[PDB]
Amino acid sequence: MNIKPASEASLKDWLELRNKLWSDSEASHLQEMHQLLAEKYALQLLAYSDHQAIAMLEASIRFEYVNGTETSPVGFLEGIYVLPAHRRSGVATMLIRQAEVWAKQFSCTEFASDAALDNVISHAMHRSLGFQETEKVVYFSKKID
Amino acid sequence: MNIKPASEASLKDWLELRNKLWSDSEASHLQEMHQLLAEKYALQLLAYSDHQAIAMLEASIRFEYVNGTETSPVGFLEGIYVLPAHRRSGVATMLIRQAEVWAKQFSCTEFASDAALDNVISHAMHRSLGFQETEKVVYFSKKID
Ligand SMILES: [Cl-]
Ligand SMILES: [Cl-]
Ligand SMILES: [Cl-]
Ligand SMILES: [Mg+2]
Ligand SMILES: [Mg+2]
Repeated sequence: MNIKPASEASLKDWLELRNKLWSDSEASHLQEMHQLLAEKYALQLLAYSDHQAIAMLEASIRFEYVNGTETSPVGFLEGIYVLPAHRRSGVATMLIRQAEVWAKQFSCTEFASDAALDNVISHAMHRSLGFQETEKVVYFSKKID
Repeated sequence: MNIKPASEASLKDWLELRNKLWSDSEASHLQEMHQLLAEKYALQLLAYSDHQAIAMLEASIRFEYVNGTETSPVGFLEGIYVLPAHRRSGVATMLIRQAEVWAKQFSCTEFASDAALDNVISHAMHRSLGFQETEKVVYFSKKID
């Protein structure tokens, strides 16, 4: 078991794991992925076993208010995905604590995350990772003019 | 009739409208107030009629990702409150309007807002201001160490 930060050579591995986490086009993924590698407050970790990417974790540092938090800035889990076969092997636990370490570096005392209201699978994963539910919100949007 | 930005001369009027939107002590309100005034990315509008303050609006500019939005940065409604007697004036609409113009200076094309899942009368208020629901989200938090 090995954990590496994502890079340009890690791009293909990252993508196909990212492909399963979020629903988007390949073009949008790779565009989002490229700009994350050049971000100061963005964490991309890849987990390896037998030289094969089996899981991934993306996180960031949030300076703007996160719903449910009491400090700022805070660590934020953008998403974490583990291959359906290498699940139940405690790799998500491994990735998440190294994310906490990374965020601890920036003197963060609090790690936050969000899930859709109906994604019970992710809700369970969060509870297994040490998170407690804070609040539930409804988001709105509107075009200017 | 007259909409004016909050000022240090209008703290008390701003205060009496803000506490009934966020329950908190006067000392702590005033402290966040004094910082918002000095914050370039924050907006504080007071609505006047009959020489009294009947409504208030607070908004900000978000560069970090906001649930449901498609662009960045975005304008973000922090809170809007109108005196019960004046909730048929269109004052809220005008306030939103003046907030969107403000967000235009930062090249925002989207205006986002959030609300408690249980606050159903706030959802109606958003909908009557042109806001459309985007995502329902549950948040999590976890202390580092
Ligand atoms: Cl996730
Ligand atoms: Cl989700
Ligand atoms: Cl009233
Ligand atoms: Mg999330
Ligand atoms: Mg809100």
